[PDB]
Amino acid sequence: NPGTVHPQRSRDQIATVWIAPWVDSDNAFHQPGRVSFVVSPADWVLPARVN
Amino acid sequence: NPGTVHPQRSRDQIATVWIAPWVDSDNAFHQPGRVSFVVSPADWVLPARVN
Repeated sequence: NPGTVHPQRSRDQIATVWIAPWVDSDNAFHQPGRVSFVVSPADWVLPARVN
Repeated sequence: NPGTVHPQRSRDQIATVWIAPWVDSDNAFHQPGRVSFVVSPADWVLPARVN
């Protein structure tokens, strides 16, 4: 019979950057916060071994 | 956790100038008075220490 593999999807890798307090153009103070973005998304990991 | 700061707004700085008695174009005597203006307005004082 032809073989079987298990599709494996890799986890997303995330990155979080802390932001320091800041004032915008409308003079509202922004206390320190953080924003997260995904650097490398999830994908199928083709099989090391078919059988 | 990300830190917390207290927004601090500085006080306005004012300036008062005494005016001496004077007569205008319509011949009305103006006894000595004073007028106040703001030289530096209030603003957010960004933090010396975030933590």
